[PDB]
Amino acid sequence: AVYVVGGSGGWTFNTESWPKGKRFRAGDILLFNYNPSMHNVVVVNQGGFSTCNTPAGAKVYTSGRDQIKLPKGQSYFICNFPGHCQSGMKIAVNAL
Ligand SMILES: [Cu+2]
Repeated sequence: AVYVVGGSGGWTFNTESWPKGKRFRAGDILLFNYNPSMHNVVVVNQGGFSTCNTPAGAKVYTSGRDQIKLPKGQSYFICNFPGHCQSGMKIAVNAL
């Protein structure tokens, strides 16, 4: 199944809450919509998610319409533009 992160508002600020009440499965797809001149999608670990620090080698997406397939387990995504992560532009999901 495909989920549009943030619904009609897309990938934006103060969105950490979006995952709340959703049940993800391995193989599900997260679709991220945004203006790439102003935002990105970065795949980090739990640590990076918590401190808003991008680990070395983290994958960065910048298409504006990214389709990310979820592996089994935990996945963490942040926007690493200055101050975005700190403003709630991050999500944590668990895929069963
Ligand atoms: Cu951003």
